[PDB]
Amino acid sequence: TPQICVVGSGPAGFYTAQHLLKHHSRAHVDIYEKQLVPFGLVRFGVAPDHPEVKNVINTFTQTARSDRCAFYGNVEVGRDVTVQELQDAYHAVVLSYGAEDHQALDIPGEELPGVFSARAFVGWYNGLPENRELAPDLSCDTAVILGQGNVALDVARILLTPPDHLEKTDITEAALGALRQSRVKTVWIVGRRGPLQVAFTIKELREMIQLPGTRPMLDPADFLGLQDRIKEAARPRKRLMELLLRTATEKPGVEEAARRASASRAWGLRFFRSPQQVLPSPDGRRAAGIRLAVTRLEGIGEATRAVPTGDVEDLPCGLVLSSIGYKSRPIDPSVPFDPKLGVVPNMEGRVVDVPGLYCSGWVKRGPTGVITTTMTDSFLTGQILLQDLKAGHLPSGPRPGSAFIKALLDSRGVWPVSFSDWEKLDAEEVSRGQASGKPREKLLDPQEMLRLLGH
Ligand SMILES: Cc1cc2nc3c(=O)[nH]c(=O)nc-3n(C[C@H](O)[C@H](O)[C@H](O)COP(=O)(O)OP(=O)(O)OC[C@H]3O[C@@H](n4cnc5c(N)ncnc54)[C@H](O)[C@@H]3O)c2cc1C
Ligand SMILES: NC(=O)c1ccc[n+]([C@@H]2O[C@H](COP(=O)([O-])OP(=O)(O)OC[C@@H]3O[C@@H](n4cnc5c(N)ncnc54)[C@H](OP(=O)(O)O)[C@@H]3O)[C@@H](O)[C@H]2O)c1
Repeated sequence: TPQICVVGSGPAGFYTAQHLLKHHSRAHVDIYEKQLVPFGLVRFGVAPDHPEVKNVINTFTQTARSDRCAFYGNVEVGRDVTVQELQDAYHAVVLSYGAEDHQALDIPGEELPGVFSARAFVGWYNGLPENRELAPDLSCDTAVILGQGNVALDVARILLTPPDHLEKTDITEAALGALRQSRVKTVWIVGRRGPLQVAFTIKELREMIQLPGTRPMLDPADFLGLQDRIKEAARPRKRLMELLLRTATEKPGVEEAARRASASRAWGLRFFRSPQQVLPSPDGRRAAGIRLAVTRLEGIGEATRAVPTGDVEDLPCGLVLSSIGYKSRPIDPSVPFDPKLGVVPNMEGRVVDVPGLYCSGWVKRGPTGVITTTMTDSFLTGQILLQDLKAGHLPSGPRPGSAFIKALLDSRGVWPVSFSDWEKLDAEEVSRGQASGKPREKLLDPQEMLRLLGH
């Protein structure tokens, strides 16, 4: 009876577990999670207006309800239980704990009230307990987001959607309340490079262009000569660039021109600008602008980089969201960690020089794929692990699994959240959603969550 444990209950943990249970009829999989609840970024990252994307929870739930899978929330691996303890109890351990850090801007002014990582702002409207008191000040009229990735688009879309259109989503009631009072009418999404280097994808770009109550602000000068350079581009890329190009250069029909003229909000893309400094209000109590270094591109293809021209531009704004990526964080002394790539060093999921220890998802590859990328990547890890298990490369003999770990946790005063505990809070969140017409109303207070969890 093979005992495997998974550290992290987001898409990598669940798809790794799912692959292991499907391809090995005896193996048992225990999934550990630091938060009180499961699902990682499916619950706390994916936007409330992308409910479609969260449907993978239904298959995670079937896996968690099966006889050979168990969930242990409220357990911080590296703190409540060490990786070495897990290695001693299981035949194999998979690190699937994501990239829990935001990359900082590393610029002056970054400490002013009104500056946040997009991550934190997302965690706030998605009910991540640690961001429940973020209390972003939306009394300003312009927000600036740095980074032109899908995350940037999510934050801009939430800031500009007519609040009534988010009423029936699972957005927190607190964030929706704040959004109803927001004075933000303009959002600029600023990239260091040009149009050809944007990192967002077409579904999200179209959602922005078509967002009711808004008009797009693209400078055609940013796109001169684009059709020409995208003629040998890959189909998806080319389609995206053509959608951007049209939005920037086609004069709209009479109806769309009217709709754009009556719009109360606007969003735009700014290119060739890198963040140099957040500017304070005269009294230093808030952000009042962002100083951007003008840049120009040098290099060919993917090797192209922005290099400063020496010119600067100041752009007034009261909200600055850095949406420039992530880094995983080390978890425990027994786990190698590369501070540079911000990943656990590994060879196709096998952690370097640590027999029995594997990894999957963002902590394995770096923070850049969508859920399906994470899924097929977790499957690759799952294949190598199971081939190692079958081959007899992991310790021979019994391995106690949770029997041993719970006894440690029992003594240490740590009471894990089982999946059935979670099911109780899920029912409560869902029922609370019934009265208000939402999918659920997430509990944010850890104390109240613990009570509703049966703790
Ligand atoms: C804002 C945002 C929006 C996104 N939107 C989409 C989208 O619309 N569509 C899409 O396909 N993809 C989207 N993605 C991509 C998707 O979030 C990632 O592909 C996926 O979540 C990565 O999976 P993961 O399991 O590696 O990491 P995560 O989902 O982060 O999960 C890691 C898990 O490990 C837990 N953990 C961390 N430390 C510990 C510890 N010490 N002990 C135990 N457990 C621990 C974390 O709490 C978490 O639950 C988005 C990402 C972000 C940031
Ligand atoms: N629906 C979906 O499919 C979906 C939805 C949401 C999120 N996601 C995913 O989640 C993953 C991570 O997302 P992400 O948006 O945070 O990052 P990302 O996709 O990698 O893009 C963000 C980056 O910020 C920029 N950047 C980095 N450092 C910078 C700096 N110091 N100053 C200015 N700009 C800087 C990079 O610009 P440069 O390119 O020029 O260097 C790039 O735009 C992605 O794979 C994204 O697709 C997917």
